[PDB]
Amino acid sequence: GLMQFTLPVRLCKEIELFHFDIGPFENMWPGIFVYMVHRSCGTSCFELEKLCRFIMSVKKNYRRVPYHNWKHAVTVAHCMYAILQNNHTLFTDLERKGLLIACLCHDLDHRGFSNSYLQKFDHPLAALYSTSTMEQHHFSQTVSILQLEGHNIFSTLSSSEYEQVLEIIRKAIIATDLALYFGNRKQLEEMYQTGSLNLNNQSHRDRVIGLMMTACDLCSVTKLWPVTKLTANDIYAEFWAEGDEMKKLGIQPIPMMDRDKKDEVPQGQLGFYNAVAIPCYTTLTQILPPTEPLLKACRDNLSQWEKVIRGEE
Ligand SMILES: Cn1cc(-c2ccccc2)nc1CCc1cccc2nccnc12
Ligand SMILES: [Mg+2]
Ligand SMILES: [Zn+2]
Repeated sequence: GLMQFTLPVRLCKEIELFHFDIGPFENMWPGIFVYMVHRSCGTSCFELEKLCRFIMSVKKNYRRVPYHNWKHAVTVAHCMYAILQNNHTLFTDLERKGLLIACLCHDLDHRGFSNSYLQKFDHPLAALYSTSTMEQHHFSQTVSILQLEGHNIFSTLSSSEYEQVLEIIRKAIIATDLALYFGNRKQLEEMYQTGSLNLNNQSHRDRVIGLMMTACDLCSVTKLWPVTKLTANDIYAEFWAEGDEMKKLGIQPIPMMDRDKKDEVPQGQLGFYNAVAIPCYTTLTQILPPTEPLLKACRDNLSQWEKVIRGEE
């Protein structure tokens, strides 16, 4: 009850900033998450024993893959913490509760393979979930862990509040399917520009939370350059292993997943910044002005990839 989590001074200050990196000490990440819940939600949001048990069962259900691992889960939750703390009064009590949990759980039991590889392999999950295959699985794994004995962190909510928080989590996790991002952002662009965007409209709040989820999920592009650049190594280590597995099924992978085309990474990064990342943070900044530092950091990193192409690094 009177038991706050506290961080060393450097972490206490830098965790408030969008570009914070959670460090290489895996044993500090649970404490960092509980710290973020306590400040963004409250010390009363969750029973500490139940929250601690939930966190450790979530950790156990992330795999030892290069990128889609427990460090990614906590990194994506931190970017959501920074958005929530910079937009104090815009979000409901249930949204605060649901969204950090959603971020921690959003890639549960990821195998390091895309939806497209599961469909080509004919994985059983591709028959159970025909679209957003991995994301339906991540939500299914989240409900499983919530139903373990002593893992119900939402136990104090009414039956209808419980259904509402699980619906926030489900939509927030499905929104992390990048295939769905393009259309969501275009609709938000039109709504903002014609002045029809209304944050009391539930279907509009859903779209804005979906964009927050894309923004948090892609947040490696908003870090200091050395973090951005070293995270890109882990991203491609997964993609290139998927490309190898495409070659084993007798399918030429796309260049993004073919280790033989490593030389083209710098130009592939430019495409990605221009087609996905910069548009994401641009629309997010229009809707939520205090998220502008994410956009500024993304533009700084585009400029670094442009230097790499010019042979200036
Ligand atoms: C599009 N695209 C193409 C290529 C490419 C590379 C090599 C040869 C040919 C094409 N790389 C990307 C972006 C990779 C990428 C994908 C998803 C999330 C990412 N989040 C951060 C940084 N990158 C991310
Ligand atoms: Mg994912
Ligand atoms: Zn993710």
